[PDB]
Amino acid sequence: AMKWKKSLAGLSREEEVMAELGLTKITKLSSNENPLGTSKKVAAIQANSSVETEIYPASSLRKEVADFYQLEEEELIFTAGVDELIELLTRVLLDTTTNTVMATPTFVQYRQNALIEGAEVREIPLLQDGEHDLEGMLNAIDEKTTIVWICNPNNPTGNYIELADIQAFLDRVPSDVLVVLDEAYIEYVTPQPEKHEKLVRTYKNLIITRTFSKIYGLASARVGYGIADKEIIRQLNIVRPPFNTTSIGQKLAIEAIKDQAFIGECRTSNANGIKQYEAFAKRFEKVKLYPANGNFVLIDLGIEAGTIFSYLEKNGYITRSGAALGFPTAVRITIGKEEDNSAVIALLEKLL
Amino acid sequence: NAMKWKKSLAGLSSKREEEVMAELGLTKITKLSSNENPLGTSKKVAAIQANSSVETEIYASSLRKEVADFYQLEEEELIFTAGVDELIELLTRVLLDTTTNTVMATPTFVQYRQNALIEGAEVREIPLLQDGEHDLEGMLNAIDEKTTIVWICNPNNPTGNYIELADIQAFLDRVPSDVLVVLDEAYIEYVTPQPEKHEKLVRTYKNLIITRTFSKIYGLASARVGYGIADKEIIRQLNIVRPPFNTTSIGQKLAIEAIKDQAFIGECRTSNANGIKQYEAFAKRFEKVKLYPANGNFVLIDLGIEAGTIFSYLEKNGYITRSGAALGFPTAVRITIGKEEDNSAVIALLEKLL
Repeated sequence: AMKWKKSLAGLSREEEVMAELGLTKITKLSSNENPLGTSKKVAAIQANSSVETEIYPASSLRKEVADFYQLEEEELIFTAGVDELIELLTRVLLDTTTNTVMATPTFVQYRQNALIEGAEVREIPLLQDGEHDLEGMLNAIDEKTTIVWICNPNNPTGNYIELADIQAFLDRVPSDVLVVLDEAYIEYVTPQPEKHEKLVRTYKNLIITRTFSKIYGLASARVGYGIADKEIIRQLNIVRPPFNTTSIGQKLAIEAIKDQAFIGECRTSNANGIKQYEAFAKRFEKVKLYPANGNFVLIDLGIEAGTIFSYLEKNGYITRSGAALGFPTAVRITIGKEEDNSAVIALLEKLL
Repeated sequence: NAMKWKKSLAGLSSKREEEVMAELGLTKITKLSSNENPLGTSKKVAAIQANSSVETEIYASSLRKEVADFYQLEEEELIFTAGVDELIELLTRVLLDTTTNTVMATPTFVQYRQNALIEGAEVREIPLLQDGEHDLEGMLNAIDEKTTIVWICNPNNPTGNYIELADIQAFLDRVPSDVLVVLDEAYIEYVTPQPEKHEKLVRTYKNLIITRTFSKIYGLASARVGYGIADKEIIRQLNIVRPPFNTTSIGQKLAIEAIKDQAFIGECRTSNANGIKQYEAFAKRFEKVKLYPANGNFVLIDLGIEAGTIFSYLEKNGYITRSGAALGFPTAVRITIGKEEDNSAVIALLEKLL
């Protein structure tokens, strides 16, 4: 009987399944947390801390991160995961009288938060190869458009848009429209893009979002951050919640950005995992492998997503079903260690 | 040229231990500003923490069973949230926008108003009574066809006033069954005499959600865990909109244990009640002082001196408090009830200003 927003209609455990199947080792490959874990140096901090001194308070982390990207601390905002930043963005800019532009299928959290704020969502279907249709998205932009979202690399497809095409897009976008460049996966791209944190100085309507929850392997403690010019950061500050991270989460992230050697080796093992899946798609014509540039692959088998999900799961691999992702006959599989990529590929092959 | 920020943001406003204590040079400092249990956590909760490394997963079955059982509720009448603050934000996001209004007392917990403004709602803020009580009647008068939420903080932050259950009910009887009433009971475990159980009122008043936390009496500082109690319809709806982030594996473990440990709750409640008695002995001696009827674990003391001065005076003498300037009382401090000797030290300092 309550008077809930009408825009609301439009949105609508590991040990569990394992004891239900009589399986020993079950391998989880459904979330894109780094399967290799963290640095040894970051691991030593975790093992060194008791959740008995833990609290929600950092100059340390602001400074460390600003020094890493050669930026001003004034250009950073920290948040308890990038999901939280997405929430904040929508609360400050979206409403009944506004619209927002994004791709489908992309990360569900944009449309979810946009719909909760009562915004009109204009969703531009990917190109057939899985790319953002940057052209259609520019055409959708309006005087009522307040936010354009670019997921780069894309989740769930993996596609990556080169900087030159990001810059071309930003030139044409009106300067009073915020463009959120979601770079949750950027550390996985090979070869690595050139430094473009500074882009935010050129385009005063740009925010880049990044997280410690993927490659850094700290989805545990939840640290995400936004890079944007001062004016944007200051506005975002006014509206953040009473607490974010624990002082330990912050301690862990300081060490994470320092251990680039771990990120190097991860970036390379991941690219090898991806090569594994490519050999597989090249063997089987009827399979559709989207272009992978993060730490997951999206594979359309022409088999119902739920069936693929159960089959892999009943053989001891949890993956992310495509029916949740906008792909009724695909699954998204996180790239893990080589010996696990191999076993999933062997299982898929029997289907084909 | 700026981004197209919503206009409702204009009317929005805007760690201590180690930095402040060195940025002064005191031996130690005592924090009596945040209302988290200064006596800490139960010893069993403690033992779990001390035997648990910082390795921790995000994502509630054992917890909702354990809490549903402790209150004799159905599990589907509960929603769990990363602190009561998230629930407050959740509520405002499902029910408030530019075309709505919400009613609340003033001064009350600042987050009700904050989140209302962001969502763009009109906030009809009803002044507290002289005694610090909610002007319940004034709040009935302020309800409209466009009102979607009424907020009731009980016991109130920052005044401490408690509204008796039979009064709650008499108000809820008048409220349109169309308007969500949020009864914020973050401090309810400090009230003596302890109130009748009233969790099951949500079965009578289908427009009622009650909100509680593990952040005050339960002392959970590691974990941030809040929950609401409402009828299944309200929960079902709130479930749709909840963030993917919720709370740690260990946070949930810790709360399962915290709620089973009711001996600690009993000792704290009586120890807290003794602390309040001390402040009452103090107000009785000084007719100049205005002490509010405290039923949570803090006192609001109006000394007729600027909030900022009281705050400095206490801080520089080892005691961090909450300035009434942040809380709507330019001439008070809100002081958390701690150990007996800490309460004594604070009363003695205040007396020298008097």
